[PDB]
Amino acid sequence: TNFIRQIIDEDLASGKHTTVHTRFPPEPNGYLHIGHAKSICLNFGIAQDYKGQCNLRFDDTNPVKEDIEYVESIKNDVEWLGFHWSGNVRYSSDYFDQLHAYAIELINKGLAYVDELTPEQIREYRGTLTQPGKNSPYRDRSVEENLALFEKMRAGGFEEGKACLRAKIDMASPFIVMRDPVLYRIKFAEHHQTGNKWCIYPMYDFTHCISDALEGITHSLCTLEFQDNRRLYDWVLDNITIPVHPRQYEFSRLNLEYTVMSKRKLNLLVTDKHVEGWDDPRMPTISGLRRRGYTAASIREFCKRIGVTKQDNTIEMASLESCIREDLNENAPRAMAVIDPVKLVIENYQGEGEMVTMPNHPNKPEMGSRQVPFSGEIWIDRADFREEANKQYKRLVLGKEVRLRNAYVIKAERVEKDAEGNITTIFCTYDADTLGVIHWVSAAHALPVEIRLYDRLFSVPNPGAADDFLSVINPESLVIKQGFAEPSLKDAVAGKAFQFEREGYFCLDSRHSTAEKPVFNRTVGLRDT
RNA sequence: GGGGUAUCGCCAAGCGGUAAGGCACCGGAUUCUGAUUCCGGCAUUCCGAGGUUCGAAUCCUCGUACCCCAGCCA
Ligand SMILES: Nc1ncnc2c1ncn2[C@@H]1O[C@H](COP(=O)(O)OP(=O)(O)OP(=O)(O)O)[C@@H](O)[C@H]1O
Repeated sequence: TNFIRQIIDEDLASGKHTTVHTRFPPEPNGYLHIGHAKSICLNFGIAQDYKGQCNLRFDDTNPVKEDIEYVESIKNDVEWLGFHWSGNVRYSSDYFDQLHAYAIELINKGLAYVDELTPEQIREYRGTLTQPGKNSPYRDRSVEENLALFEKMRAGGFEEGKACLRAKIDMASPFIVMRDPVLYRIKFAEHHQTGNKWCIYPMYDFTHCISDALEGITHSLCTLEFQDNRRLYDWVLDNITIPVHPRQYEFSRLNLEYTVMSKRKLNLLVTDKHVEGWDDPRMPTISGLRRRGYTAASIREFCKRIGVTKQDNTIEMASLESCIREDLNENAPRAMAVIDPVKLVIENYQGEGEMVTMPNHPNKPEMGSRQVPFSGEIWIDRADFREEANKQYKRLVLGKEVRLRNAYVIKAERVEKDAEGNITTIFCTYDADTLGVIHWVSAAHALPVEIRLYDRLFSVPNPGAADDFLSVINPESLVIKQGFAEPSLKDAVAGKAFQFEREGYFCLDSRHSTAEKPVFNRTVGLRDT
């Protein structure tokens, strides 16, 4: 429960409504992100909990900023999260003939007019936050004149910016949005849905309330920057012949630590090629999080945990990571992979190898097991052999023993350097019966694997507040390693998360991996202490 | 000028009856993953000052801090 669900309960109880009908109205000017997922979980979640309906509506009122690629991808991500919309996909452009008719109704009532103040002059006449505005010299044209000039606008007789339709409200209102807001403006631009049928396009505040009213939306839920705009949402519906009046309720937006939500900024990261694309694993977009290894269920759990309030907030990345670690700790089958290898030969080992049994999940025997090859020459991680180390360090020291994961207790004996002080091969002796711990991969059976270790895209907690957010990009947000994985990962598929024991959760990147060389993205590292 | 918001490091419940829960953090048990799991600890106090009340985070003052609005963007 939250404040909006308490409102909906009061509405049903009082008998104001019998059903709830919500909507998610994204403009198709970019890809969806985790902030949009908070609005999807809210709107579609309420609709299914109350056995109501929720429409997907593309708020496509500005052609020069939108593209068909984005309507295809938004539909893809809404479904991926596990949500279904009511009836067909809706568009604000489906109501363009309807919106034009309601504009003519406002003109016939004298509550709208064609203004010819230039784009800079409308700002001059609008007043400021402390000073009231002033009436346009074209504000008092007759109904018959506004009708002729609006038809001329629709016919293409005016150049862009040379005229616009305005609501006649109050230029001295304390709400800047009620100081004669523009209803229509001219754009000689092709629309991804309606082609070149229209050269006049409606503004958001005129489009949104009428679109909600025609769809029978009961509770229109948007973010806090639209609280002022609610006054125009209600003025439009109180002045046209429409039978219902949807109510707008605002909640605070999601801000995530170490990342930007702004589609203007996300588009600059894509355009200037600082990330691979909109679905790059470092992106906060839904498709980026999917390719990183996040499950839809972990994102729905995140939205459930952060809540819906009116408080400005900034969630820590630790909260997001906790959600996917919880899911994947349960469902991801374990495997062995070494990200930074160093060779370890066991001089004491006799034969060409054997086959050891390893659990697909240490705390769940029902997930089964598999046979993994052991050998004399294995690969371990460099960080697990310390030539000299204190009592806290429980891994392989040049003096003592360690347990190999699910295999033998070996024992460091002699290291062998190269020339530049670095180690090339460790020499150990195993104990034929011994069945901390370190993970390993037999060199003879090792699959060569490319591992992509991701970190936060920015080096500061609020890159949005920076003067240049690009100059605060983390240079180590992607470090590519070449390691070795156990041979069973040959049958790994994209969109299947594995826990590489003692490293984290990884998944096959479906963009860079082949059969000749797999690529594993690191979704999230394990809890390191 | 107007619209909004203040409760733990971050997020959040609470609607006149004695400050839930999650993430993070500090312990301590068990583990062939420094993981998981378990156990326990984390707000005498709610933006501040005053008032009402037997009793106030809730009510009433008066202050303060922060967020949003001056696109022919959404
Ligand atoms: N960060 C966010 N947190 C919560 N809801 C959000 C967030 N960003 C957008 N929404 C909601 O999702 C819906 C669609 O947003 P929309 O597609 O118009 O993009 P936008 O982020 O609002 O603007 P822009 O495209 O310029 O970034 C709106 O109801 C909006 O309030």
